[PDB]
Amino acid sequence: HHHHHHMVHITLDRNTANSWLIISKDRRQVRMGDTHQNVSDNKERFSNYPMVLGAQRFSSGKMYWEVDVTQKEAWDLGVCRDSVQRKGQFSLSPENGFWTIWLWQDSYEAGTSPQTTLHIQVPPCQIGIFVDYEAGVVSFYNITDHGSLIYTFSECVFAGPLRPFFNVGFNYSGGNAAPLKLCPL
Ligand SMILES: C[C@@H](O)c1cnn(C2CCCC2)c1
Repeated sequence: HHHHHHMVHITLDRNTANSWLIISKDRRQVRMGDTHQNVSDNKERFSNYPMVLGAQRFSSGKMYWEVDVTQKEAWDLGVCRDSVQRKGQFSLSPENGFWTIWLWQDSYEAGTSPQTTLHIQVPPCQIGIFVDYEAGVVSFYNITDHGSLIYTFSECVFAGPLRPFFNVGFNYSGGNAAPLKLCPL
């Protein structure tokens, strides 16, 4: 793909983070702590899941960023509406304001309703995410496999400002402690 020139510098918004997350000083990395991180509660924080938003809000244009997922067993990545539900249980679907893919139990799926099986021959260590606001498109690329397409959501109805979306996953297995990292331009 040739989306690299729409690169944006994403940073994580501490105030949205689940209270078990540890965000690095540079706000470019996040990992599961395996305990409460000694922060106050607020209405922005995702309560049920180890999720956080990027600080940046997008309402126009084309945006691209990359995320490192090396050695993780489970994660969700994509974009979401600024107005998504923060408290209680919910599914990742466009109807709920999310445009995501995930890894879970050695398989990759797109967050449609119901979910869609992805076909990945080379397990990715870094994922590229492209958003074209006007076109209603969110696309995912396998940087480890020369930038091959993973999935395209089209006819998206964003219905509001968009924010980068991250889930580091639980670490019940002791095999999923590795961070999500925003990769340099
Ligand atoms: C995501 C965070 O808010 C959360 C949800 N559940 N848990 C732990 C309670 C027992 C082990 C897992 C932590």
